[PDB]
Amino acid sequence: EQEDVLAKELEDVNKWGLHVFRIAELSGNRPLTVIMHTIFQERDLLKTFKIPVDTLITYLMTLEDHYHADVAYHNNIHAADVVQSTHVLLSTPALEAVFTDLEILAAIFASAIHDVDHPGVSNQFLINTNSELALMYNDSSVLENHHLAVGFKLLQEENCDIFQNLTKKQRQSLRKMVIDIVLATDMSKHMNLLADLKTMVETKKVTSSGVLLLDNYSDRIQVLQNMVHCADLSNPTKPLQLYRQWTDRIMEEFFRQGDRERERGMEISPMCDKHNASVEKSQVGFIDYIVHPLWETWADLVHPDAQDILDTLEDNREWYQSTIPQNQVSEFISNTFLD
Ligand SMILES: CCc1nc(Nc2ccc(CCO)cc2)nc(-c2cccc(Cl)c2)n1
Ligand SMILES: [Mg+2]
Ligand SMILES: [Zn+2]
Repeated sequence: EQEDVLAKELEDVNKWGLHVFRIAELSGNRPLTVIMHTIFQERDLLKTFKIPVDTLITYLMTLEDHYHADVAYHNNIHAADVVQSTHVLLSTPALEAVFTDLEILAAIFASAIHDVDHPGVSNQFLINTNSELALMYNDSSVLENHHLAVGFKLLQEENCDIFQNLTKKQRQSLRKMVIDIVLATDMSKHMNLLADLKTMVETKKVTSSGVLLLDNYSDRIQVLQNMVHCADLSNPTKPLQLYRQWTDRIMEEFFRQGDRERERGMEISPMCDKHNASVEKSQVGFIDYIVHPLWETWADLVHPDAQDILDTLEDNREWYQSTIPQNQVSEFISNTFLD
């Protein structure tokens, strides 16, 4: 019954707008595991890299287990979303056959793990509260280093090493790439990642069919980084009914952080006070200063494969703008997305 219903939903796996919460419900809360399984099958990754399927599922389950259920936004469902969004972006026509199987695997694996073991509070909070994680990582890309460490550490569990049949050289190459990718999801790197991307765009060379030419490692990894960062910041480009659910979830996570700051007598971080909240104005700010600039630039790079994403983005802005009842934003943007 429910498995017949789940398999129909998964037929939308190559579509922006997949009903990822439905899949979350239908899979017994195993969206990351079911979506990754599907994507590996779709892209023949098991055959290519000789990944026993039992080993895959075992790895996925443990990975998914290490996302925290009680965290409202940074959980397995968000990870599942990002995996799938990256999977779609990898098939964009301007990228047809640009990437090797290994590079593709790296991007999908990076996406699956990029937020694993997230505690639901920001780097800054971890630094300001003197947490063990901030002490371990010397205040630099604290969460993102930890995600990486956890994601690779889990490969060592019984029957979890999905990479056992890669060569030593494929393993090293893949590990560099994943690290470069997940470190680029540290939000404080955003302005620089975008600036560099704009620059690359200016000197970009395509084929007759509009397909991108990427000579070196440096250009390829940069594209993979921006790709996964776009997927990470893809919520406002989705159908509004999904976008709104995510908005409610992210704000619930922030407020919970704010509640922890309050209880402890700390200044309440921007965006994190439920009592001085402005949810709608904030999303508009978020689109104008971060998301739209980012997607506009990605839209140039793959022109014109993403026109529609921009269209949806613009509609979605209108919606939020229309529901604003008739410094925080700015301070949040200064603190989160700059170095
Ligand atoms: C609903 C989709 C959504 N995603 C995001 N991602 C996102 C942003 C920052 C962090 C770092 C702290 O952990 C993590 C995830 N950020 C917003 C947001 C909300 C209010 C104001 C602003 Cl400028 C943005 N909205
Ligand atoms: Mg993250
Ligand atoms: Zn994320």
